[PDB]
Amino acid sequence: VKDTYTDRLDDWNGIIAGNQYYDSKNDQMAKLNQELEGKVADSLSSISSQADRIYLWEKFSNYKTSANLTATYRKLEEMAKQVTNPSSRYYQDETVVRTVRDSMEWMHKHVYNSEKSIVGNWADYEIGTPRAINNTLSLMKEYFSDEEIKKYTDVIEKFVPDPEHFRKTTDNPFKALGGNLVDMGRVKVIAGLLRKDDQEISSTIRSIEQVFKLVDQGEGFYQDGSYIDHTNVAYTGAYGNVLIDGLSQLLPVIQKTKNPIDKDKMQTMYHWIDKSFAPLLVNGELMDMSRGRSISRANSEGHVAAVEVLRGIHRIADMSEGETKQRLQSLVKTIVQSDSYYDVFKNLKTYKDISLMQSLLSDAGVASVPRTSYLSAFNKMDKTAMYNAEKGFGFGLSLFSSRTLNYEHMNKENKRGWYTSDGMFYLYNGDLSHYSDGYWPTVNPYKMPGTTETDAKRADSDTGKVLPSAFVGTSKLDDANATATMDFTNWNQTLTAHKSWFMLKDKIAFLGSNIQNTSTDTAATTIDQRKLESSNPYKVYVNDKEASLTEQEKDYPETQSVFLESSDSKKNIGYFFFKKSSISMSKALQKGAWKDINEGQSDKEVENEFLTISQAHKQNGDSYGYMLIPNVDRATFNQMIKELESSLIENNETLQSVYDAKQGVWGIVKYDDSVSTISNQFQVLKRGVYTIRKEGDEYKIAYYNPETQESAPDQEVFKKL
Repeated sequence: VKDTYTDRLDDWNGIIAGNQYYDSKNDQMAKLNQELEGKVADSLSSISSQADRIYLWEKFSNYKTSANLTATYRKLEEMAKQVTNPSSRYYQDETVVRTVRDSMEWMHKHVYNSEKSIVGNWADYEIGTPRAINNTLSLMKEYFSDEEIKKYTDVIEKFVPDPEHFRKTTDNPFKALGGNLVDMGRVKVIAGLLRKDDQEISSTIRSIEQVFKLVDQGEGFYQDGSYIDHTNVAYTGAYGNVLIDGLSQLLPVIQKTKNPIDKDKMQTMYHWIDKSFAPLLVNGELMDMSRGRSISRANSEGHVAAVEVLRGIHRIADMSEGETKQRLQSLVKTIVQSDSYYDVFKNLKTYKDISLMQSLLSDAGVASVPRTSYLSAFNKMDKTAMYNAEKGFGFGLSLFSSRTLNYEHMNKENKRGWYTSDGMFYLYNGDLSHYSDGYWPTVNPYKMPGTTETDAKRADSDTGKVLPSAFVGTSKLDDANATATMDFTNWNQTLTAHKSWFMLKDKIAFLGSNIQNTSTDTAATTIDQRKLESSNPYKVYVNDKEASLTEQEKDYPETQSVFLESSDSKKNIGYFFFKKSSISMSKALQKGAWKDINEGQSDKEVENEFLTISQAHKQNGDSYGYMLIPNVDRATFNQMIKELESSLIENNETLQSVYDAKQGVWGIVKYDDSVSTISNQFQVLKRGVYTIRKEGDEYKIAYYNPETQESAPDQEVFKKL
């Protein structure tokens, strides 16, 4: 029956497929059509028929495996997309129309109905499969009766009756928030339209509106830009993606129902984009420290994941107007144009998304100016993101605390993420491919860059933990300078370190003190583990003399510096040791498979070459201290290290500080309330984290107490001499 419900479903069809916008002469659209043609062809050539089978497809045959339900129904959705595309060879095809109709009947009566209970993963029963059923019926609504559409969606109402909770039919239901709550909208708003049910529609939209509230605690978006999901995990870059991606699809539909959402409510979306999402996007890549277990998915490396966010932003731009529209258009445009590695179109999966992106990129009225420098201290999820526009590098610092989980191993994904928040750092430079092309299955998980660890073996079956200490956090002065610390204890309470970081515009100092080990395992800090490009080799220098690295580790006692020199200065990396230090280095081919870190991924062997730099800590009370200096040439690095000769102020069990004399900026971490006199110029008075600038006779002060999560009046913490 044609009415306002099907008008809304027409709009939905325009969003999830966009056949109305298809143009055979548009090369990018023709590529997506060909992909869908091939998928439908494969499905049709593969499908079982004859004598009411045991499965529809063999590759998805075991219905105790819940992923097989969703993958099966997603194949029917693909058929529904093509049967309604005038340019498809399957347009109005009699076999395809009957295949979809009769495939829905077979699954309904044999596999997935109201009489069933969840077996395997609840998310397939309540999200993945219902989304696929909804979209199939919406696209093919002119081939089904209203009674059939009700019949085929009754199962969705059995598993998901309550728009405020998931797992309703289990013995442990949970409250829907965040990305999962947006998915509640894609399930129940669309099912509600298909079944012409006003109460489902209105109740679901009301439930979704809690997504616009910033939170002080628990799951959701925070004022400082952090996003928490799964109780206590930093998650902007996977669950936050689902939130923005899904919500931006639903909103044009919701706003034309009888229950639209107040514009005042939706204003929070622009906060998310500017405060939460944008800082995590560097040269088209979404920072892995925000993506939880999704790093272990071969098809979702960081440039691919970023497109989920970017397509969400671009849809929000399209529903906005004036200066808000223009500025969001400009954000997407500059990010896409900065990405020389990944083709954004490879993850634009509907015709309207392709069309929107094309219009944006060719519209000379939309500005595309390189993004400026920024530094975001996401203290409410224990991450920090930094970007220098002058020199062209990003830096991410991945921590955890008593408030957050270190890593997520769940659903057999991310089995070796053990050390990815133990003070792991990321450097984003002119190698845009660095954390892609199989980084995650080939990196040595025992040597995550920045981390201080023993060499004890770890079990894949382990799960994450919180840190004993609350003394973890970042004090930000401005968009170029900040200081961080982490009162680190390792997973089995055999090793400690006071680890601190001094972000000083164009360089980052790494200081560690109080390094102790009560195990018989050996302790070391990984200075770096950098994935190489065979097309762009590094020439390595130690103390400014060329070194030949091998697979076998070589020791370099009395090292003042290491320099990794590329043909491209924007890939150069220097390490300056404040005090001569004993390090070791190697260059080696490392092999692995995605299946090693995620059971559901391919067992195909992958390999990459890595350069590893490490510093052993054989004695209690040990220390490290060095400056990472990216994106300068060798002569400039050599000059800078002379400038920085006396930049280390202190690195002991109670006080760590570095001074940048060129800027007039100090970073300081105090572990106690003693009076600390600094550079014969001022005193700092309280346990906590500081970044201070001198401008003539005045001081600008940024103090943070990580444990109480508060700053403090200047006079409590600072005294001029």
